[PDB]
Amino acid sequence: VCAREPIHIPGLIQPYGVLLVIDPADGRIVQASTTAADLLGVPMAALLGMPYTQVLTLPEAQPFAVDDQPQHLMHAEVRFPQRATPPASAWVAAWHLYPQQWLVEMEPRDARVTLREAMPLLRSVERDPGIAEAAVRVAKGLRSLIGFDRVMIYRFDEEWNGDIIAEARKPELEAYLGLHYPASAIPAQARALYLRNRVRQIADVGYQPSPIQPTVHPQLGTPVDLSDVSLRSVSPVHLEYLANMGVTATLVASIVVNDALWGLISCHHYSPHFTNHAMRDVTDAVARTLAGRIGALQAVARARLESVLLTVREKLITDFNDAEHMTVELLDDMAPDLMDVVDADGVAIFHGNDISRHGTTPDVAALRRIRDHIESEHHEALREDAVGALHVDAIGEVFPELADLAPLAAGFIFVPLMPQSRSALLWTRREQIQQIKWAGNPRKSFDLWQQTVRGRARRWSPLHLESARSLRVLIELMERKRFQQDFTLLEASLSRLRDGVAIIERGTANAAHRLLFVNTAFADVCGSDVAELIGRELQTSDAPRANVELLQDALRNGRAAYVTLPLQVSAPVYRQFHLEPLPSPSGVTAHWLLQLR
Amino acid sequence: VCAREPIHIPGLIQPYGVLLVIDPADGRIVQASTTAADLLGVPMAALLGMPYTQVLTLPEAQPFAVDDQPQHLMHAEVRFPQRATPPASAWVAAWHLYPQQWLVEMEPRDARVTLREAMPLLRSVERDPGIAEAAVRVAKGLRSLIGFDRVMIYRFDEEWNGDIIAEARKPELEAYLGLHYPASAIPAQARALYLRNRVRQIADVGYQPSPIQPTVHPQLGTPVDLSDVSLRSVSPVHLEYLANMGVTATLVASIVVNDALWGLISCHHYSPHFTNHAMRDVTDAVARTLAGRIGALQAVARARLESVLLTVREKLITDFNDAEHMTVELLDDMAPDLMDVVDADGVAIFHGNDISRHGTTPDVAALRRIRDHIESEHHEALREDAVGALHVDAIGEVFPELADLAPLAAGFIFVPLMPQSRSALLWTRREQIQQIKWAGNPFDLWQQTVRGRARRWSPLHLESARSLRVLIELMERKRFQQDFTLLEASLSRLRDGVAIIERGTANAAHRLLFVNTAFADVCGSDVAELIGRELQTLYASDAPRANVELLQDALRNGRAAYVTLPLQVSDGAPVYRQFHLEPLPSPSGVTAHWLLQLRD
Ligand SMILES: */C=C/C1=C(C)C(=O)N/C1=C\C1=NC(=C\c2[nH]c(/C=C3\NC(=O)C(C=C)=C3C)c(C)c2CCC(=O)O)/C(CCC(=O)O)=C1C
Ligand SMILES: */C=C/C1=C(C)C(=O)N/C1=C\C1=NC(=C\c2[nH]c(/C=C3\NC(=O)C(C=C)=C3C)c(C)c2CCC(=O)O)/C(CCC(=O)O)=C1C
Repeated sequence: VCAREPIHIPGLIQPYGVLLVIDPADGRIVQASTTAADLLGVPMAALLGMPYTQVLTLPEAQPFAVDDQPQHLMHAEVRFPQRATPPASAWVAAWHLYPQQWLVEMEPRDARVTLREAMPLLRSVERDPGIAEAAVRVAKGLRSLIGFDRVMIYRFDEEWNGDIIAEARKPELEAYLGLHYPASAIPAQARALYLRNRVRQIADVGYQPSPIQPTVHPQLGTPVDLSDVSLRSVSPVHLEYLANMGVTATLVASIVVNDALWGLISCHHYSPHFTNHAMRDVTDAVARTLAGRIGALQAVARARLESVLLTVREKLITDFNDAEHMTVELLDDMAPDLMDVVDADGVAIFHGNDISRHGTTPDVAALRRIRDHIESEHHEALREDAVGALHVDAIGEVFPELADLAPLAAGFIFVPLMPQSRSALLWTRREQIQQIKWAGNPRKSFDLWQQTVRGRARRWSPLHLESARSLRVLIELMERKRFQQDFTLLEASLSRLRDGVAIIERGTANAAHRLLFVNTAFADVCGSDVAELIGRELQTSDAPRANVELLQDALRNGRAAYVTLPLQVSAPVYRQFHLEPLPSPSGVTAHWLLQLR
Repeated sequence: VCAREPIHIPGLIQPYGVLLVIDPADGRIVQASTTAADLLGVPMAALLGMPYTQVLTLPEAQPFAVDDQPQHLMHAEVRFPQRATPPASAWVAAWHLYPQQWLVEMEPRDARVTLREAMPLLRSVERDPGIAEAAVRVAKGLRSLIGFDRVMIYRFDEEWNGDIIAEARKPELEAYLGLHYPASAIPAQARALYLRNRVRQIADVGYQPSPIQPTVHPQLGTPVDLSDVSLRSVSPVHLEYLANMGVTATLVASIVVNDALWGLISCHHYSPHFTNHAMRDVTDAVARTLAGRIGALQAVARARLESVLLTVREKLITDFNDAEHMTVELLDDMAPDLMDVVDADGVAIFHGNDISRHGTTPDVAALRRIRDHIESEHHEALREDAVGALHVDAIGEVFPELADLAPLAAGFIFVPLMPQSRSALLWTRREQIQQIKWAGNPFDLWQQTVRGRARRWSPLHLESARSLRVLIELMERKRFQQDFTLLEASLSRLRDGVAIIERGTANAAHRLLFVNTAFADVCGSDVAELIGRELQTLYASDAPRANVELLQDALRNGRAAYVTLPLQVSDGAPVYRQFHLEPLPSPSGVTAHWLLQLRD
């Protein structure tokens, strides 16, 4: 229910500033934060329904009507012409112009050489190499710039769990560096707002919130979507957490990489600390700059991997097409490259009953148990739902029966997906145990935990997975070469027979019934050799109409027939025609087996 | 010789400022620009070998010893304590701290609300869709931020040639937007310096340069590698070019994307214009924000293309495996997706003599001429040197004989690479004529019209092509599979009793590979319960030693034998048939299989 909270419509503001909701039609204040009455000259009752022009004057930029796409005006100087000296501090206002509403949020300008001072840090990360190095540079650098008691770089993992990869802190305190946080700690709804809004600040934990006096819009009958307002009141859940933790102030800048939330810059202050718009802007700069390189390094990295994976993939491809017989020594030369292409610990090549195991892989029968378990009609749902290749990260989770084997086949890639059998490929990564230094929750009591996760292999790279799909052509290549080898066998075997054999291709009624294959035993009985006989119609008068009719009836209706008939010599030669229909998937007779001794 | 100039060690400075080389060992000035003597107070002779501290009055930040990685201090306030009112304008100094040397460059503070003023422009590009929109936004925006007469975004192509993709200029002066420049215009070493040093400016073209008085280091014996120093003197080659062009001032910010020089922000002023420390810093900001967004959009874009090409690729894959017969109507449903996966204008599927041409492709016999031309032993070098698939951008260049056809097959992707025949795939792009609006070396532009070339084959489209090689082997497998199941059914339905014997080795036995029902019945036990059985099992344990020896000798030496022997009977009926074992030919000549015919 907590992971289902609205958070964007609390109907409350952070007291450090004022919020006003203005009807763009008449330019009158429809809703207002309780803090508005004090900053602005006039108390609540009269301030409500009053035009914005009457109570606040701003010289830099003014609001305006928006058509569809909402527009946002940055923080600019705002004055309060309705009171006998109301500036205990300088004030700055930002706008959120919507087609139905205007949202103005104001806060103290504050002050105190910043953007120029940040420049050498930005330049140093941009030229820096490696998420690690940059993350730690940003951590230390931002700790010097904005001055927080804690600056940590929180990286989101694949399942949206966090990890503190970098940290800069006061000499004192206990380092949270290396700590893992669940996905549940930062809900989807919250995460979305960090993308939409780049920098957010909790100025003082346990603030007395300022409610938006007319809770719902007086004419629209809806609450105020504070999704873009920085003054948006935080979840009490999270506030209690921070309070229990001893942290009183918070600055969180979003590390958005390729328009996706890669991670966060988390800043904690164990005393209260409002970070002014100008400073917020600098942290946003460093966040974007950090966000920039990581993506840069991510791009370069990927690029290099693609190239080498391709080189190896193409060798495997050419080497496989080049050899005409799948020898044990061929596969033993193949295996290293075939494991490398998918960065597997071991690979097992299946070819109908036979298994050619290589690298760090389970026993021949254990492998067979895995293939057998996959090929099953119970796990038929998995194979279809699988992209080009079936792959597991923790064998125990998807194949519960197979829960063991995990020390050597913790993860695997299986190709082909079809229960196609005969040829297959099983890539495997052995179990690699993860030591995950978690973090606690319920002010000076703390005991760390350390989950040791067995059964899981190193996660399958999406790039390694496409490298696997890219090698499907070795399976069809194996299969083609196999049938080609088996065919040339039976073709030689039938040609060396004594009992005169020919395969008759059923003409599609239009075309005649013709000779597909004919042996050296059979052609000889006719005289004319095999080459000249392939393609001639079965109709090769003298022959009795009664006998021909029986044979023709079989050809007509796709049935069998045993009939003695004369032939064409180079004695007239009378052999017994044993025409038999060869089975078809359609059930429609497509070919016939003709033999005669 | 020009494309191999040093440029990093000219031994000269831009007169607008002063450069000093300091020995970090005892803080003395070892080398100095001729301009140093005028602003520092003390003339050259005495200024040389003197400690920097005597002429130091820098309060903001000071130099320091470094270990390995050089460090750079930003432009900060510096004063000359040897002269009574030394300047007319404030002076600012930057440091380049190396483990062997310290490089201090100073220049007028100038000034003339800048970094906050730039923030909405950075904001505007960070949100922009597509490179084209961001490039033009940066161009216009930087032209407003600094009053340059010209601001152009120069994009490097695959061959390191440039293209002005964006431009913001004065109402007057002819637009260079759309102009193409050769790779020769910006040499490799020049390009390298734009990567190492992101921002570069020329204050006034045809400046009287300030030489570094002690040309080489007095103790190390090497010249001064400016490389990071903005005051560095640019090539006279390039200066003459700018002068001929009428431009007097420069400002070039590097668009480095994924650690590679993607392009440049070129700024021209037709009058002299020094851009201050605060100034350069803002352009640096916009350059990387622009570089940032370009790479971001590049990433996102690629990501989305990969996903849809995969979906389509997987449909082709499953749809091809699903059908058991390659009908004309199947291929006609396949063709659209099969062309789409590689963004081809037309595709032609070959299957032994037959051709199923689709989309905008040449005539059936013209296609055949292309395949024939590729499959040739003369172009055998091309095929091996290719990656997974053979591909051309301009058919006329690689296959000169095929120079025509270019209107419909200007470019193509051929697969399989092997002269494997029987099954193939020919993707084709028709000729798309390029109008390249070149630039004229010293007002006069040209317009190359390049015919014979198709749109360049995307590396992403090429890997999408390689990814579909499995359709060729799938076609072929299904074909041999069909031909095999034919002969396998034909032999199984025979009367004379036949079995195929697979020869073994030292540890391996001679086993039955294939056995028909006629053969199985004579033994009693069915076909399933016979495949893989050892040949020895079939004859009785009673069998005469004389007869078995003959058969074994054939198996031993891969020869033939015709011997009557009893059969292993479960019941007890003495079944004696003639074993007609014959060796089936092998390419090696070494008997690999035998044909076992059983007739009385
Ligand atoms: C209902 C689920 C939640 C549990 C359990 C919990 O502890 N918090 C829950 C909800 C929310 N968390 C929100 C923000 C948030 N959480 C973290 C977590 C950490 N920050 C750290 O620095 C560390 C450890 C060092 C942890 C584990 C962060 C960083 C943030 C962002 C703000 C901040 O702390 O800097 C959140 C959004 C609040 C809001 O704006 O309404 C919710 C709902
Ligand atoms: C030696 C061969 C060269 C020929 C021919 C030529 O035209 N230039 C040659 C050499 C160098 N060019 C260098 C720098 C440089 N080149 C450009 C290119 C252009 N600028 C433009 O505005 C346009 C078109 C509108 C083009 C094609 C620029 C911009 C620059 C940097 C200076 C500037 O901002 O104008 C160069 C390096 C010189 C240096 O810095 O030492 C060399 C050797």
